[PDB]
Amino acid sequence: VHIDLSALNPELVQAVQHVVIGPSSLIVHFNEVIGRGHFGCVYHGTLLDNDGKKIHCAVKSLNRITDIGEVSQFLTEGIIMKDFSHPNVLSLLGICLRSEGSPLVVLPYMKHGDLRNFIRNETHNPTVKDLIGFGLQVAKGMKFLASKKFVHRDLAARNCMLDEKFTVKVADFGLARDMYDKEFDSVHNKTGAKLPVKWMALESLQTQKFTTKSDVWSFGVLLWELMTRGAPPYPDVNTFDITVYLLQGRRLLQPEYCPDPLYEVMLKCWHPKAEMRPSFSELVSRISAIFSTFIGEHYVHVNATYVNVKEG
Ligand SMILES: Nc1ncnc2c1ncn2[C@@H]1O[C@H](COP(=O)(O)OP(=O)(O)OP(=O)(O)O)[C@@H](O)[C@H]1O
Ligand SMILES: [Cl-]
Ligand SMILES: [Mg+2]
Repeated sequence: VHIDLSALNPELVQAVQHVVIGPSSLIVHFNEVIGRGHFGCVYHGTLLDNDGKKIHCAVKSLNRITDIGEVSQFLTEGIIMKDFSHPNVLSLLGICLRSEGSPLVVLPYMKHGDLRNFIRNETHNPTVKDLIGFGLQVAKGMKFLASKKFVHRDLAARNCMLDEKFTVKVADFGLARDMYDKEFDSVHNKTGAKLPVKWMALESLQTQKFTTKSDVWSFGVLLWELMTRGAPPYPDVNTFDITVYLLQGRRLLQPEYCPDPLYEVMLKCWHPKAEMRPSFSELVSRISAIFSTFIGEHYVHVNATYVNVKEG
């Protein structure tokens, strides 16, 4: 990937200067891979603060941003994202604008990793309260993004991170855009198996457009992930034909430990009409009420070999 930085709009280059982190401020430990996902690779990094204090960070390469036009748009979004501050939204510390690679985002290192692994771990023992509480934190972070008219596009439990205080931080907002654009219009992905279709709203699968209302659908799937302690949604449905599955009149089953009013909320998030789905503001209100009724005595028991659903 070669990016001709002299081909960027001068006013943009000036406008994003305060977001850009230079090589003398950042070491990316490329031999210390954290992992790879849908649209990038994450590495350990070391950032210097204003006082020259050493800061542990995570650095993500955005590998599907490969062309000047895509870099340009990303920079505009970087300026917007840098200004976000909310306890349930992962900070953007800055960006690396490279001439010989895809651009990087510099993120605070999240001590306790992602929410999906945190709940899946068999040595952890979450209660219904704990799981709903995590969902409330995610709803709050999404309520903030929605207030900024900022579409996530890749919301899922894997993209909610936990910091040293166990505060949930919604992560990877906006960054899936170019990967989606390319994979929707690729002769190598006509099946759609390269995309996270299990979290996508019906209308997003059909139209390739993403909105805050489509994030609400993803949030419903995220709640299902929470209440099953990280089960994979819809096993053996990983293609655009999830649309066929959905249109037969189907939704994810109620997890055994999912309270009835929370399952009602999930069904609202998957309303066929996007405009009839609750806002994140409404979701925070409703989930705060359901959360308040629990006292942390109902341990959620799951097993690796199957998903336990409501039966009695
Ligand atoms: N700020 C961070 N601190 C620590 N680990 C991180 C951070 N950001 C991402 N990771 C981890 O790096 C790995 C890869 O992240 P990446 O975001 O590319 O994939 P993902 O989150 O699994 O899926 P997606 O591509 O849908 O985001 C994951 O293990 C992820 O939890
Ligand atoms: Cl409980
Ligand atoms: Mg991610």
